Amino acid sequence: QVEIRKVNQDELSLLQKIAIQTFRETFAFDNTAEQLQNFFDEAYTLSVLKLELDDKESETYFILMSGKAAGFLKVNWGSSQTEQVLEDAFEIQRLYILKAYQGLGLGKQLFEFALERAQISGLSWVWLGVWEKNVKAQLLYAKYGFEQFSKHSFFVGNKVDTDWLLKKSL
Amino acid sequence: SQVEIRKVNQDELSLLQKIAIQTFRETFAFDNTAEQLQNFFDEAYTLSVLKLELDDKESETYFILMSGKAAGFLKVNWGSSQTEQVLEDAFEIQRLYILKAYQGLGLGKQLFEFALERAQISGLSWVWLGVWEKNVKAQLLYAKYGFEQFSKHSFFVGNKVDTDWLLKKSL
Repeated sequence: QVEIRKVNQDELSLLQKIAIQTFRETFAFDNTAEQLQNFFDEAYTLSVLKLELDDKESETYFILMSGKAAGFLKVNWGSSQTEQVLEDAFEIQRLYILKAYQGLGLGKQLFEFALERAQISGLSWVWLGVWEKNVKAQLLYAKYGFEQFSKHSFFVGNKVDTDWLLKKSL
Repeated sequence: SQVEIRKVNQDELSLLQKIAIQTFRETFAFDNTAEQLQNFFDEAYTLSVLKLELDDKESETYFILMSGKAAGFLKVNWGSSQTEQVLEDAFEIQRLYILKAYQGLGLGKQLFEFALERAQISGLSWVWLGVWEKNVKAQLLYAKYGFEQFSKHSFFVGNKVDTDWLLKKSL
């Protein structure tokens, strides 16, 4: 019953909807509505998502359950990567599954699809960022063969944090 | 007075690294672990990164000195050296730290006012800086010099979403 394919040009509003809903589900319990809205207002307007859909060096996919969008995947290469950290590299930037569809294995299936796209790309590396404190995710990524190669620290108010960058040889 | 403000000398690179590290430690050490701070030092405050900064034609770094001793520092940017391209013909105040042993003497205000005058002399149209949405005290202070919000940037760390406001002042 499951399909994975690129977002259609005529599904821009649908994409905005699921992107907003998943962000709300992931972040709403620990942040205020206004804080979340600040992010929507910047990252998930129809015009920004439109540029992303038209970007030649990026792809956005839906994973679907019986024809209904259950989650989405954004991948980047070339100048569209969020950061230039490796040569001949492919970035997995976004992966969200709607709560109503979690626990069904769809996340794993979409992540595995992302790795196969990377393989088919003929590039040398696939990479992603993970929070220094998210050990569970780290462990999971390590099982697919990802390894740390760099990091980026920054601060918010009084709190300093770090992201690790992990790569997998293609 | 006993106070001087001037560019960091080429032969003061190590001095700069020292004060940059010490001020960061003073500002952040009570709420973060030593390892977290070291991650930042290891990336931002190595001699080689600071060297590129000192050699950068579109940026300046200044010491404020008290009786010949470095008490704090100031980094300003323009052109492509700005941390973000958000305005045209703009000048950025990126870093300003005063050593704790020298706080409360008015040196911060004096260095910020020096930064605004450099901006004026630059002939550019705007001076801007970023401030944390939650730092109301700083907001209020900035507003007194004539800064106004014009944009913002949200991001997330783990489970927490945050926002920075960008403020500009007409030159």
